[PDB]
Amino acid sequence: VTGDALSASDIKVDVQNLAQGDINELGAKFSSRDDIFSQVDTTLKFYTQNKDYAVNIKAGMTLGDVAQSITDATNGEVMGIVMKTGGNDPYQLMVNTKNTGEDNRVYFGSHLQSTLTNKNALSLGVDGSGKSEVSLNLKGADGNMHEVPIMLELPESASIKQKNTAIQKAMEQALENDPNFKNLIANGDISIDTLHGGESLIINDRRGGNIEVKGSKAKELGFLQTTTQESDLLKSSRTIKEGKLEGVVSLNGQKLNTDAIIQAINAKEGLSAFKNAEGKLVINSKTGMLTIKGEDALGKASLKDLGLNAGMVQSYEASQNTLFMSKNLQKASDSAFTYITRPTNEVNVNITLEQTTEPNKPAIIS
Repeated sequence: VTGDALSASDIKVDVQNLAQGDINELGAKFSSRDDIFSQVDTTLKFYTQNKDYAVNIKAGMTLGDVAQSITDATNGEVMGIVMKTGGNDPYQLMVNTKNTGEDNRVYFGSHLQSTLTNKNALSLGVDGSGKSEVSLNLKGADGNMHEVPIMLELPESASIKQKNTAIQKAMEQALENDPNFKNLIANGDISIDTLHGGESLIINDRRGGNIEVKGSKAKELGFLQTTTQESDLLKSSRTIKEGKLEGVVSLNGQKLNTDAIIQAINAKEGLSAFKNAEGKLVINSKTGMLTIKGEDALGKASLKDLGLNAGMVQSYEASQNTLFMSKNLQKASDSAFTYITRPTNEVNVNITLEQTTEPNKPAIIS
C-alpha cells in the first residue's frame, strides 16, 4: 500500500470519505461530575439505529449518573460520556455512538420518517374541499400546533434522490416562509434531513413536539406513519394495590378499581389519567409537569401503594429547554471511496480505511 490512506491484509483506491460515529453535546456545563443534573424526574428521548429510546432520569441525579444511565439504557450502543471542555464549568455531557455509518445519527426529541419507493410525478396542491393535499403539523414558536401547507408541482424525477431533495426543499421553504417556524428552522430545532442515500426523509424536532403529515397525499411521499406518538408523562411502577387504600394525596395541588382514582383525576382541570394494557395508572398533565405529594401522614405512606413517589416529574417536552439542549459536533456517516460506499471503514482483499486521499493520487495496493 502507498501513502497512508488505508491498510490491506495492482488496485487503485480514491478515498473520498471515512465512516464516522455521531458526536453530540447534550445538557449544560457543570463544575463537577458530581453536581446535580436534574431536580425533577424526566425522560431523555432520542432515536437512532431505528430505535426510540427513553432514558429515565430521577430527581437529584448527578451528571455522572446521567452519563451512565444513557449507556445502560442503550446497552452501550450510545455512549453517555463526560468530556472536559472550555470555561469555568468544564464538564459537558457527550452522547456518542458506538458505531459508524449514516444509520447512527442521533435525533433527539420527535421525528417522522419517510421512504420513497418511486420517481413518479407529483403535484402538491389543494383538494376539491379546499384542504392542502399535504401539510406539516408542527409545534410553533408560540407553543401551539400550526399547519404548514406544502405545495409542489414536480414532474417525473430522474431519480428517487432528486425527488426527495425537492420535497426537502419544498418543506424547508415553507417552514422558512412561515412566521411561526422561521426561527425554529434557523436555530436548528426543526430540521428535515435526507437519509439512506436519498431514499428517505426525516423530520426531527429537538423540542419533542407533535409532528403530523396530513393530507390526501401524505401516502405519496411515503410516510408509513403520519403522526408521532405523544408519549405519556407518568406511569405507575406497580399496579395500584388491591383493597383499602387510605389518605389524601395531591397532583398539582388537586386532592384525592384503579378506575375510581382515574375518574377522580379526570375531573381536575389539566390532568388526565387512564388504565394501561398492563392495568397501570397513567397520568398526564397539560403543562407536561406533575408534582405528587401526600396531604397527610397516611397519604405520604400510600403513594408507594399507587406506585408513585412524592416529587416532581416532567415530560421531556416540558424539560427539554433547561435540561437537554443538544448540539451535533460530528454527523454519523457512511464511508465513500472508489476502485462504492459502506457504513464502516472495514471494507471486505481485506481493507481498513484510515484517511481521505487527494484527487489523482490514490492508494495503490500492489
